[PDB]
Amino acid sequence: RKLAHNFYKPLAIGAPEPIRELPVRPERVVHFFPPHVEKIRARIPEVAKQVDVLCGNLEDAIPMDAKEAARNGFIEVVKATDFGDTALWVRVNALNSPWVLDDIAEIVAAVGNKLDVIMIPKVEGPWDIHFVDQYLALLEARHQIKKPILIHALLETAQGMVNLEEIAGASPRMHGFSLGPADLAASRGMKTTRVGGGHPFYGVLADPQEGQAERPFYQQDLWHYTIARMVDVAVAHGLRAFYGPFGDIKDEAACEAQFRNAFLLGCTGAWSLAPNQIPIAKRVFSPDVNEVLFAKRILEAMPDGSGVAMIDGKMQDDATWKQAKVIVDLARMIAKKDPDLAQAYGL
Amino acid sequence: RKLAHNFYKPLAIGAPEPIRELPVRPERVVHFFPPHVEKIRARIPEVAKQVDVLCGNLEDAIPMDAKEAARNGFIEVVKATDFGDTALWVRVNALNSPWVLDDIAEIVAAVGNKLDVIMIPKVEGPWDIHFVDQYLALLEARHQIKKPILIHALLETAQGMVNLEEIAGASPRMHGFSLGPADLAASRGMKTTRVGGGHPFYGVLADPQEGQAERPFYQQDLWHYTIARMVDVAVAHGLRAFYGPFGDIKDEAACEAQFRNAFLLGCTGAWSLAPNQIPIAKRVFSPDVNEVLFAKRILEAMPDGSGVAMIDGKMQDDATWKQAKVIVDLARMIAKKDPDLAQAYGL
Amino acid sequence: RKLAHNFYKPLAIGAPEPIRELPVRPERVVHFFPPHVEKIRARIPEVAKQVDVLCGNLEDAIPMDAKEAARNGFIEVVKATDFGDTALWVRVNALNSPWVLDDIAEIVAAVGNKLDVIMIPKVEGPWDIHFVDQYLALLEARHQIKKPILIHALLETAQGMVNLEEIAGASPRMHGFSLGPADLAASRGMKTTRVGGGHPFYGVLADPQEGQAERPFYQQDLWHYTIARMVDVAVAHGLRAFYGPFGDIKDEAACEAQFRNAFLLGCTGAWSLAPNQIPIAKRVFSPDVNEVLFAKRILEAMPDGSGVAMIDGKMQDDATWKQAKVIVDLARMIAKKDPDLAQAY
Amino acid sequence: RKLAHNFYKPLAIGAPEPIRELPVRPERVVHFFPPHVEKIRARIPEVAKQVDVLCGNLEDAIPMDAKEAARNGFIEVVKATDFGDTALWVRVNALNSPWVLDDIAEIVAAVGNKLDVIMIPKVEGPWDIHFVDQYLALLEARHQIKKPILIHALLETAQGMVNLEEIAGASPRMHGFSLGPADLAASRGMKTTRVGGGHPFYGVLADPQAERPFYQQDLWHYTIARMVDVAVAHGLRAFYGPFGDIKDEAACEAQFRNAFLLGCTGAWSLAPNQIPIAKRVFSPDVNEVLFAKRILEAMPDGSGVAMIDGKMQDDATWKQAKVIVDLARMIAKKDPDLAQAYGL
Amino acid sequence: RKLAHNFYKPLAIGAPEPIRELPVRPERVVHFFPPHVEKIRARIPEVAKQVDVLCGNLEDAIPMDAKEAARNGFIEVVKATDFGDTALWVRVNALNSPWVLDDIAEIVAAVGNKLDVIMIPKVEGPWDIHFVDQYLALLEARHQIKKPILIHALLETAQGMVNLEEIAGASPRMHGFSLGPADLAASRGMKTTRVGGGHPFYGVLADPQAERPFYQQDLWHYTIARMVDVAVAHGLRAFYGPFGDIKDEAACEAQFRNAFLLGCTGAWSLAPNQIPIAKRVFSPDVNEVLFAKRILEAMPDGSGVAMIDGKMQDDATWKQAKVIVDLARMIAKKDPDLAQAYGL
Ligand SMILES: CCC(=O)SCCNC(=O)CCNC(=O)[C@H](O)C(C)(C)COP(=O)(O)OP(=O)(O)OC[C@H]1O[C@@H](n2cnc3c(N)ncnc32)[C@H](O)[C@@H]1OP(=O)(O)O
Ligand SMILES: CCC(=O)SCCNC(=O)CCNC(=O)[C@H](O)C(C)(C)COP(=O)(O)OP(=O)(O)OC[C@H]1O[C@@H](n2cnc3c(N)ncnc32)[C@H](O)[C@@H]1OP(=O)(O)O
Ligand SMILES: CCC(=O)SCCNC(=O)CCNC(=O)[C@H](O)C(C)(C)COP(=O)(O)OP(=O)(O)OC[C@H]1O[C@@H](n2cnc3c(N)ncnc32)[C@H](O)[C@@H]1OP(=O)(O)O
Ligand SMILES: CCC(=O)SCCNC(=O)CCNC(=O)[C@H](O)C(C)(C)COP(=O)(O)OP(=O)(O)OC[C@H]1O[C@@H](n2cnc3c(N)ncnc32)[C@H](O)[C@@H]1OP(=O)(O)O
Ligand SMILES: CCC(=O)SCCNC(=O)CCNC(=O)[C@H](O)C(C)(C)COP(=O)(O)OP(=O)(O)OC[C@H]1O[C@@H](n2cnc3c(N)ncnc32)[C@H](O)[C@@H]1OP(=O)(O)O
Ligand SMILES: O=C([O-])C(=O)[O-]
Ligand SMILES: O=C([O-])C(=O)[O-]
Ligand SMILES: O=C([O-])C(=O)[O-]
Ligand SMILES: O=C([O-])C(=O)[O-]
Ligand SMILES: O=C([O-])C(=O)[O-]
Ligand SMILES: [Mg+2]
Ligand SMILES: [Mg+2]
Ligand SMILES: [Mg+2]
Ligand SMILES: [Mg+2]
Ligand SMILES: [Mg+2]
Repeated sequence: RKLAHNFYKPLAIGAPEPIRELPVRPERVVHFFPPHVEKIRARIPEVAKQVDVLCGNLEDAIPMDAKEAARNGFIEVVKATDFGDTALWVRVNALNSPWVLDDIAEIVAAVGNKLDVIMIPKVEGPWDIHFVDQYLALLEARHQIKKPILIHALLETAQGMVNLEEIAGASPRMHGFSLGPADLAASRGMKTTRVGGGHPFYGVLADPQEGQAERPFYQQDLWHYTIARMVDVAVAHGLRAFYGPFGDIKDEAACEAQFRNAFLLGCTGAWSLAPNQIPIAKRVFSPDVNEVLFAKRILEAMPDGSGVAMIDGKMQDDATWKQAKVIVDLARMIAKKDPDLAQAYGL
Repeated sequence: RKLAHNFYKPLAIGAPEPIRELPVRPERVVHFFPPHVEKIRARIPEVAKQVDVLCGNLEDAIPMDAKEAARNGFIEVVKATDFGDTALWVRVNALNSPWVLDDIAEIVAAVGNKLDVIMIPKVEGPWDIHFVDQYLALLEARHQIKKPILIHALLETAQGMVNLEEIAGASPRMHGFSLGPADLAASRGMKTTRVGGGHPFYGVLADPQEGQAERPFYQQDLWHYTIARMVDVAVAHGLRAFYGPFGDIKDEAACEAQFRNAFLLGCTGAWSLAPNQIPIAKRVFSPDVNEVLFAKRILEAMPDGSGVAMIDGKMQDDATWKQAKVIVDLARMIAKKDPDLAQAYGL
Repeated sequence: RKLAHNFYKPLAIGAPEPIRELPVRPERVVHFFPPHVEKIRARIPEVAKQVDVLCGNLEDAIPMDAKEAARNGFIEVVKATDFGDTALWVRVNALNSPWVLDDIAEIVAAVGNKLDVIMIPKVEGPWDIHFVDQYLALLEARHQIKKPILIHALLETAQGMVNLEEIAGASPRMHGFSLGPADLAASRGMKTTRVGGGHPFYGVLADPQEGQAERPFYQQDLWHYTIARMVDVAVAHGLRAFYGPFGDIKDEAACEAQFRNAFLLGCTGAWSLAPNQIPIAKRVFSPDVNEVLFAKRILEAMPDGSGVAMIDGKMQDDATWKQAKVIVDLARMIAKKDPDLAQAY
Repeated sequence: RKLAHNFYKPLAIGAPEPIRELPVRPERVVHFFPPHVEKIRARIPEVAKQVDVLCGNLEDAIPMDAKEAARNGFIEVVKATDFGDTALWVRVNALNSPWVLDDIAEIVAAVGNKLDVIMIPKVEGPWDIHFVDQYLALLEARHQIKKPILIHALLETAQGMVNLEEIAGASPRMHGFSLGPADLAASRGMKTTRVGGGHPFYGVLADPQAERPFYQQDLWHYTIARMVDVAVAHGLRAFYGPFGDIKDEAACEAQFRNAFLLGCTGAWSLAPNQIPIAKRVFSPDVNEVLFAKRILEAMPDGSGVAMIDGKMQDDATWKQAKVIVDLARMIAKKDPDLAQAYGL
Repeated sequence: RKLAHNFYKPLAIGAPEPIRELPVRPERVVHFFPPHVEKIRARIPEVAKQVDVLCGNLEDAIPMDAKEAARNGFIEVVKATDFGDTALWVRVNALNSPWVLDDIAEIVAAVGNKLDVIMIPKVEGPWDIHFVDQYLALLEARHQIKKPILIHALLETAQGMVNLEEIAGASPRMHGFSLGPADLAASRGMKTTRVGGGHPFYGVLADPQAERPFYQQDLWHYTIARMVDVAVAHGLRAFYGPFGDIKDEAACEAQFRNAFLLGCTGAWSLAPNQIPIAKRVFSPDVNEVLFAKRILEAMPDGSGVAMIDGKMQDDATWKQAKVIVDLARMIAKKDPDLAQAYGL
């Protein structure tokens, strides 16, 4: 790992100074779109208004022959639009691919000053970050980019999971991680073709019952370990953790349950793959109204944030005050964008 | 990490020789109390007789205007009391706080010889342990303290979780870890104000059954990964793992369930925050009666702990013998201290 | 770790060149047997035809006074048998035991060319692998063994769990890990005498219900973290992860459930401790017929594996194609060996 | 090592923000003095005028029965003296000693805002730094100290040498290292009672031909070379410590000059007579500066190639010249007598 | 590294408890001998009384057809000889060799209770130590060896040099290192066939003035310095190995003395004539001892400052004096002339 004094130095003469703190903004939903699709490209300004984060996709789900068209279409649509409060991301192709050199180079060259975050897929170790870091720096210097483009690592290989700490601390550009359950399941050899959510085969069988009686089967979460480890490593490095894609577009109930699990565990947001998933992500990664109301009571009960208090037979202290603050701070930020939430939150 | 031949050397001339083995004693319940509260302080010698471990608290839940009074109150009651077989701990203030230097110094000066374990909150890395170890050594030398004061690390930050191995191996003073789910939730940004236990928002949704409305929702353990990792790292380093606080004081059913989960995963004990939680912790972290009996039958079927056997259609061998021995060894040392459990097992 | 340019060098003059890739073969079931039992030994050649892997056991479950007999028994049944497609493993005694030196030396001497994998119990760190690697190499050189004997590490100590990465990367002999739930519980101090499976005491209690209706209690998986970590570390190092023993031989339903959880999480196979467990492991650690069918639909929807597609409301792309490929490739591989799975798949 | 974003955070609420860059100042000579000696103490403000750095000594060479007197003496003289451009250091007792807790606490409490650097003796590993860093932070917060007190590690154990990288990166307080050849020789078991300098027993015998030449070798080459690399790689400074033979000024100067050539910033003086030796040696030689100027002139933009007296110059030799000239320039503004000799 | 609480545990049930501290004894000379050569084997009990350490050699210099003869010869002479206070070592064959398994197993089985130290050649990393440590434990348990056989690592590969720290901390059996300049030169590709000592081609050419002076340099400075630091940091001892030029005793003494100065405990002797050279060189010089006694007498408690012969002394030089005088006492305890020479 790099020395702290060198960690914050630009990797190229003319490259912008590395940031010390991550930009604070709502990131409840990261909306993916295929930039090579004209009808979708046409409604981008409309969509951008309704999402915290917009992410152009160049990698998986983009057909091999459409790669160049996706890259160009992203550049085309970005040059045309003012995204305002909406964050702009892009997932370029893999580091071993014949498209990645031009993806990064041409995008930075054209719209580098509008690009907030670049997502790198199939990350396996800190060496991957080292390349992207130095490559971006040289491109930023060449094209006079005013602020550093951040790196978001898609967490979707067994290697990536094992090397998570090393990846997280590899660069000041690091923004966070997205769990990619599809590639990760394939890499691990998890015997499923689903993308997130539960699986009926994973459960605990109860002991034999009093008199022959049928045995309850309790489904378990496939992703507990993975999300928990991702959150810990990310947060410890000052980064953010995201749930990635939920593949079953039509099963909105399961999407919500999976999103909510991630939110509870400490994830900032999730991807949306279609318009229907957009309100699900925003609704889930906004704190529940009852959570906020009770949190406000904790903050009020201990105004200085120090000491002890009892609310409804539940003990409160300095720590629960900090828990409440996390919820309320987030709720406050969001309430500025959604009138109805502000009304519900009273913030 | 220090070399083995230096690891066991005292860090100050006149400081007592570092321990090679942790003291063997029941630690089923760690009872917290606020030392600045006269009404509670007056009953302390009475409470001490009913707990395996008594722990004064100077950190969170103590109002900032009562910090010095709490420190003084703790010292006062300790000086006046013979704790007998009851272990004495204290949770001092955080390493970044204006109270910590005096917390440790005054407690060692006045009652260092009575103090078994010091609990350090908000631990982030091995550097924290290094400071406390060297500080304790110099204070022990200063006051001719006869046995080393051990260090118990409160596990309640994201950095602490990630650096757990390095923390565990940083000192021969290390006693173990307590899970602090309130600060840990806040640190990770887990979206709850609860302190331990289940959450109705975290669960797995069953698949949609065509023609049926009900989709079972199976609640999941928020703390599986956390406790499992804590237990592995602690035990691998010869240390003990504990569950910390259960915040919902009145929900004794949920408290017992949370305590029992920790016990099953290998935790030695849990904190009690009020008298009602004392019998719960003692009951849970004492091996259950039929568990002991079946273990006793395993030890009988293989007197030397070597070979194979079947009991009730269940295969037994050297390893299940070791499993039984763990349960039976624990039952014995509790029975020596607890009269009611002495007869419930066999003594 | 050793340097890459030394990692693949033999540790003794005359020892065979280290493998670069793990041998590809079905390993759905690892059948354990006590080699000192003549009755069982006589049936071994028959049993071997039904299992992917046969593993002789010299360690736990073998009485002290039978250690020598078990070692000789294993050697003798191996000398007399052509196992064919069945892989041959042996679990020797622990590295601190008075039997391990002779276990490894005598087995290599007599049947080293027939032994595929040696299982080492109670592994604690990379130092354990370093000893076995170097000892095996000198024995291989001594008896001119033609291919490297692989090391399978039993994962059954807290130290082993914590040092898993180092153990995994310690030798080119590494084959994989088996979860040893019994010793691991005893090592951790998990308060149970059960060997795998659920425990009724481990669950999440629901919130107070309303008019104080009984509070639902949801049992949890004791082994989730353990198996998940084993799978990640193994696969990242190019190794395979296995569920070990399920101690309740009579409870076939709980056995199958435990086996299936391991399979879902990425485990390659499980142990069988008795013949009744053999078909359970083979059934579970083969992809379910419905899994394969939907997987085939995915592969068919975009044969080059590059693009996007919708199937039954579920979105598909390059990654789900790779998921399907994992399932289909394993399906075909087993089908060529397990006749029922050819027509069915 | 700590994470970068946490590395630069104060370790106590109210402690001053950790520095990102080391203060720039001449540090050619670090003058040691026993603060418990009244006659020395009385002469302190005069001696301070002619040294770059003044360092009070509480550790070795201070008798056990004088430890507290030394502590109080240091505090007394510091409170009463305006040191000006002279940096103020103190070498406290070892981390295992019965004096160190009070050494650090009482000095920080009384004169922390005047203390630039604290020297810790017999450092063995990063854990030592972690303790001092956290201790200082809490003391700094308690007494509202305005700037961070830096940590200078005495390199004088074999363990410290082996753990040099870990020590160097342990804290943003790190200032640098001093070689303590006496303790280091004893730690290693180097069979000499000398403190720095050469030893006639260390040398290479030529092949037979008559009379075989015996070439003396530098005992300290490896040690100083390693110290400089580790120090410089971490943005720290490396120092030669004491030269024990106070009277042998020729050998002192030779040892000092070796350290300076290898990259050391300065050396200790243990007596007034060593003061001008250190200042002379750790200031660039006049001919070194002159030739460096020739290089800077032949390379007005610092890039390209050139030839001076059969010696090839380029971007790198320009940087070498810049190191020389920049140092000469900084010293010149502090020393008028060197300004015209240098021509700066 | 292993955890501290497991580091000191026997690796086999029945193996003796690992040592916490190295045995204290003179180890100035490590005398090598080919145990297969009969006429040498008959003089062993005589030579044994004249050396601090006797080391049988089974590896390099022993021809292949004599490997088994060497092993058997070692066992035979050890069985018959009471070595008294002379240490008994054996250098077995390399870990990749067809001889090592039996070298270790048979020797432990036959004379394990007389064997103090086993030397492992061609060590490349901690994995080598791990194997030998575990192998020995299982052999010790089987044959009921009462005290642990220690491991001495021959430092003679580039990889060994680089992994020195990991090797040093790999086992409580570790005794120390010997520099093997022959294999190390071949391993590094140092362009010479000499075994230790100087080389006329390695030197520094002075600037033009007259004929330019050429100062020969020590090939082994870095190597020995690094070995000493790593060894001592882990509480181990460093040794110089073979000086291959048996007849050039002056060059041998010079090489040996360089090692002694840098901190090496002893050296190997390959022939009878090297025995007195090693014993002489690795015993403290009389003047070193006499001067070290004055420092100890000047500061009886080892605290404070003093002044002798214009040389300043303090706690640190007292410690240096202590290193020298302690060693002298041990040697004087079995050598009357040095006792009277040293005046103890
Ligand atoms: C598993 C590992 C991974 O890599 S997941 C990440 C990669 N995946 C993606 O980005 C997938 C994005 N989604 C899509 O491409 C489309 O949703 C696909 C799957 C092709 C479906 O196309 P289509 O059949 O037109 O959907 P539809 O009839 O339901 O759409 C209705 C209207 O919505 C639009 N729409 C659809 N998706 C998006 C989107 N991501 N962003 C913006 N608009 C979208 C459609 O174009 C359609 O628009 P309109 O009503 O016709 O104007
Ligand atoms: C979550 C993050 C954390 O840091 S948790 C760890 C820090 N927290 C603590 O230590 C909390 C300690 N507990 C307390 O201060 C009290 O229990 C609080 C929370 C204030 C509740 O007080 P109270 O409402 O009086 O409880 P209660 O009604 O159950 O009291 C019954 C009787 O027992 C006493 N009591 C109470 N707590 C303790 C205690 N910890 N130790 C000893 N005695 C205790 C009460 O004084 C009361 O006495 P009585 O019935 O009036 O004779
Ligand atoms: C938990 C920690 C660990 O170390 S577990 C790994 C170590 N344990 C083992 O290897 C256990 C091996 N298994 C056994 O010893 C037996 O199966 C035990 C468990 C004792 C049960 O014996 P039993 O009750 O007779 O089994 P069964 O009724 O099912 O016998 C049916 C026929 O099959 C035979 N059989 C039994 N076990 C095996 C075996 N492992 N391999 C091959 N054959 C086996 C029985 O002898 C019986 O034979 P048959 O019909 O009479 O010809
Ligand atoms: C080797 C391992 C280590 O720890 S070295 C670092 C620790 N040692 C030290 O700090 C040594 C400091 N020096 C001293 O104590 C003295 O210089 C000692 C060694 C005692 C020698 O005294 P002396 O013979 O009087 O020296 P000298 O002839 O050069 O003195 C001439 C006049 O100079 C004065 N002087 C001496 N040292 C200092 C000093 N460090 N700072 C200021 N003034 C000093 C002396 O007082 C002396 O005049 P006077 O007749 O002593 O009054
Ligand atoms: C360079 C890399 C390495 O591996 S060095 C470490 C391995 N080398 C060794 O151990 C070499 C040991 N030495 C020897 O074998 C001999 O000294 C060699 C070099 C072969 C020369 O033998 P030779 O010429 O017969 O010796 P010499 O005439 O000088 O001896 C006179 C009397 O001394 C004897 N001697 C000789 N060497 C030893 C010895 N190492 N130990 C005991 N005795 C030795 C000779 O036998 C001779 O005795 P005697 O007069 O016949 O009773
Ligand atoms: O790309 C992804 O997000 C995946 O593989 O799940
Ligand atoms: O301090 C604690 O125990 C916590 O935060 O849960
Ligand atoms: O040996 C085993 O497999 C175990 O202990 O579970
Ligand atoms: O203190 C010192 O500088 C020494 O020991 O050389
Ligand atoms: O074996 C040795 O000592 C050598 O190679 O120099
Ligand atoms: Mg993917
Ligand atoms: Mg807390
Ligand atoms: Mg086992
Ligand atoms: Mg010193
Ligand atoms: Mg050699």
